[PDB]
Amino acid sequence: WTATSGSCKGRCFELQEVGPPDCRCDNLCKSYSSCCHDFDELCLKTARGWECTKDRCGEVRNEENACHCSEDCLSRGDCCTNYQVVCKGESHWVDDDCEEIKVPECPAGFVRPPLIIFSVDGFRASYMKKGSKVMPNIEKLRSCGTHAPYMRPVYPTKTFPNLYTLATGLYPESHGIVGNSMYDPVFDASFHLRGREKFNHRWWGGQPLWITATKQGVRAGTFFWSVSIPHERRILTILQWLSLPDNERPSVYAFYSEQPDFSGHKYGPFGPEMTNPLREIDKTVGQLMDGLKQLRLHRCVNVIFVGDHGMEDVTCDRTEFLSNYLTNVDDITLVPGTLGRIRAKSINNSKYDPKTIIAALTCKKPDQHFKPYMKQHLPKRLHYANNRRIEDIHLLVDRRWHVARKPLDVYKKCFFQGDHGFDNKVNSMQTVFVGYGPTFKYRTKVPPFENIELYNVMCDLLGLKPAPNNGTHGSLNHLLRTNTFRPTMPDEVSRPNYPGIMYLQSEFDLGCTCDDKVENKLEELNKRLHTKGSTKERHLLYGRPAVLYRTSYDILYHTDFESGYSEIFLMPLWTSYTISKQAEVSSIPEHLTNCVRPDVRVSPGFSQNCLAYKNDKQMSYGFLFPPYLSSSPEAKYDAFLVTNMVPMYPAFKRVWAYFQRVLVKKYASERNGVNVISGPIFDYNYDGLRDTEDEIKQYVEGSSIPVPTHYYSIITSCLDFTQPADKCDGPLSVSSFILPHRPDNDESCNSSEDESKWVEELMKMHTARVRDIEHLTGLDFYRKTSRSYSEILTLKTYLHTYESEI
Ligand SMILES: *[C@@H]1O[C@H](CO)[C@@H](O[C@@H]2O[C@H](CO)[C@@H](O[C@@H]3O[C@H](CO[C@H]4O[C@H](CO)[C@@H](O)[C@H](O[C@H]5O[C@H](CO)[C@@H](O)[C@H](O)[C@@H]5O[C@H]5O[C@H](CO)[C@@H](O)[C@H](O)[C@@H]5O)[C@@H]4O)[C@@H](O)[C@H](O[C@H]4O[C@H](CO)[C@@H](O)[C@H](O)[C@@H]4O[C@H]4O[C@H](CO)[C@@H](O)[C@H](O)[C@@H]4O)[C@@H]3O)[C@H](O)[C@H]2NC(C)=O)[C@H](O)[C@H]1NC(C)=O
Ligand SMILES: O=C(OCc1ccc(OC(F)(F)F)c(F)c1)N1CCc2cc(C(=O)N3CCc4[nH]nnc4C3)nn2CC1
Ligand SMILES: [Ca+2]
Ligand SMILES: [Ca+2]
Ligand SMILES: [Cl-]
Ligand code: NA
Ligand code: NA
Ligand code: NA
Ligand SMILES: [Zn+2]
Repeated sequence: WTATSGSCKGRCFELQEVGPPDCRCDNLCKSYSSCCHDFDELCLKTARGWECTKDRCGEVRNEENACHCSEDCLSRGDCCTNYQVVCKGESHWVDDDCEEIKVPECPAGFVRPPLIIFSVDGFRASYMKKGSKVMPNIEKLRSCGTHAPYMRPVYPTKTFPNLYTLATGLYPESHGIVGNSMYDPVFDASFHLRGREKFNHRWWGGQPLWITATKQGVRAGTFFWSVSIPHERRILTILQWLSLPDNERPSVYAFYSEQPDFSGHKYGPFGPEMTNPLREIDKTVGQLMDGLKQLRLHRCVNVIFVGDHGMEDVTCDRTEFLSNYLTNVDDITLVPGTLGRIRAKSINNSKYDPKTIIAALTCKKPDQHFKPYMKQHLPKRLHYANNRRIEDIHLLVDRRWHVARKPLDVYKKCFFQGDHGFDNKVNSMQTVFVGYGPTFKYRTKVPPFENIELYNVMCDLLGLKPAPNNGTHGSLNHLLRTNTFRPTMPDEVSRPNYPGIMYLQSEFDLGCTCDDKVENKLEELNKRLHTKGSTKERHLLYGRPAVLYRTSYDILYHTDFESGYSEIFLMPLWTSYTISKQAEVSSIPEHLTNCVRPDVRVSPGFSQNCLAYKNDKQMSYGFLFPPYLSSSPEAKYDAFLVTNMVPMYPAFKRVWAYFQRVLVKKYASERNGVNVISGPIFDYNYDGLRDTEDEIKQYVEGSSIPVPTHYYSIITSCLDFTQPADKCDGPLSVSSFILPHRPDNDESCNSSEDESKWVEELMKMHTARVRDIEHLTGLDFYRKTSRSYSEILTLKTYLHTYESEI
């Protein structure tokens, strides 16, 4: 109950929320059905509309008006945004040439440049080019400020997960808003778009920007707007807040538009009905910028124009139905649409089996438009697993499609022509970023980046220390004129050992064999140097990775490759090698097919053994440095060392062998040499972070050889590809992957065919940032380059998406 008989007199859009049953006057009171009786009358005035006219100029103040054209309005902070244009002969902001803003130009008493976040729902990245004719205000922000060709949203590419990611810097799995709809099994409560439960604070994890600001003594406007408050009123409220006394005036503000998303759902992303919504958004931006100019704030405020996600063409007829796959359809609950999430309808049903459900949904129809996954097998780049609100069974739905349980769900629950929620690498889901103000750069284009990075930057803009988050602080320093964040490289925690020859062959009883006993100061002085690290400069181009946790490991040097070998996990944490454009692929000689060789630098007790692999009927092995790429027949013996060996299922060896035999050479040809760092990843609890030894759920049968959940590779070359990878004077180019180490290839419906028809497609799906690999390994790469650290952090956050041009 609310005692709605209080009054909003002088309280309109109050910044502090009053505790019920006292009636409210803040911009959210409508949503809670809690506004005072006179809120509409006093706070949502519409009389005379939103614009000054020639004859309204100089008028006598009439408090009933929506905005004012009287002489006193500027000091009152409540003129219509076009007052000075109409009445004082000013130009609109958009008609003014842009001029570099080298310093904040602010009224006296402003302690810092305010930040205004202008967020647009469903604003697809290609609207910037495609709608540019009808968006002159936005086009001026974009060309005069700092802009990216697009910004990558988080998965799922829905509204709430993305807006909350913008506010927190966290993946949805960490912030807890994992969809627009959710069931939390611990609360036993459901979260929905409509309804009351979503207002409960227990759903919302991490620390959003307005809380970060408040705690650190920076005042914030209220970020959320009830839908029925028109856009013109949102703008005038912000402009009014900016006229408050110094001690009361917020420093950070947000505006939200439900457009163009709202019309996009109805008409598709490029429906002819989409032009009007883009015009209206531009007009709103114009109103803000005119209002700012009037207040002498247009060269003071930093403005961010940002979207939550794009919009794709999707129609009713493009729906897959689980009823065409499952016999047991009524025993499941599906969260439907542009993603699928499945759980048991009843926790009392002991005959529910996720394994049989997954199998029934796997590669069943020729052009099947969704792929089922256990959540821990989803591409690691989605970071979509580590939350109890994410169901074990997930469906990744093809762009342009929906999944639903039964046909009746679609026509008894065509309306829409657009939707979103798909994989966050999909071009149509990409959204926008523009930064304009004294703190952003002038007329600068920056590369695409992820929206998880923005929280840090908004903190930088306000002089705040960011709460712990998933951005990489410093990676967006190149967007900023000043207020950059200058991080230091993390300190290495464990130093390596550098073992020499310490064991005789006969001390090893590993069950391993090799036809290598076939016999000189030319070549023996030479081989000793290689084992002391003489070629290390060629194969370790960016310094050795730093180990950021406590462990015991050895550096092992070889002619063709260098490794950091873990005595704890009994295999390399990383193996580094360079393959020049000129390098040649050779085969594994017949006599060496099953050769595994003891490493006389590493004790038997810290080695793998071949007997375990023989005994384990499910597990085989592969090598991190590929024997195919040995520099000479004698160097090839090094690739068969037991310390270069790692556990691999036969199904996975198909993937790995093709990558090593074919793909590495291909990238070296195309990229003018590559440097490759490969290694294992252990993430049994799917938290995106390196597992400790006591977290490993699987070993090679009868041994302490732990089985990786994933295998990574980081592939680096010169951005200027006229320079060879090992002789690069400037910026680097990277692509990486984190391949799931699976005992079957069920994920690839074409896997019965030649590796050339399905393996590269698998790898592209499992594309990754170096940063993702750092989290998963506790390693820190690119420690020794001639590049600035900020540039390297940008490089580490890069994602190669394999999408065509936006
Ligand atoms: C992306 O960035 C984020 C932010 O940096 C990273 O997430 C952090 O990861 C940390 C390392 O895992 C984690 O640290 C743990 O915190 C525990 C206390 O956490 C509470 O307090 C913080 C601070 O205010 C708060 O943020 C947390 O909020 C979480 O939980 C609530 C309620 O569930 C949610 O509302 C909220 O959304 C958020 O949930 C998310 O995180 C939790 C994990 O905390 C997940 O379970 C959820 O799925 C969701 O993703 C909390 O309110 C602290 O107790 C931990 O310490 C235990 O574990 C360590 C192991 O190192 C051990 O040393 C300790 O002894 C202790 O163990 C004891 O408890 C164990 C479990 O009960 C038990 O097994 C043992 O036997 C012991 O009894 C730990 O320090 C930190 O909380 C999160 N922060 C956030 C915001 O998520 C994230 O890793 C980044 N991702 C990537 C890929 O880089
Ligand atoms: O005013 C608001 O939010 C401001 C804001 C702006 C920016 C924020 O973060 C930032 F500041 F960091 F950017 C930041 F948290 C918060 N909101 C939240 C967004 C929202 C969603 C809906 C909604 O019902 N749908 C969404 C579109 C859609 N598509 N398909 N189905 C749907 C259903 N209504 N609203 C209005 C109230
Ligand atoms: Ca949205
Ligand atoms: Ca882990
Ligand atoms: Cl959802
Ligand atoms: Na031998
Ligand atoms: Na085996
Ligand atoms: Na298959
Ligand atoms: Zn939408």
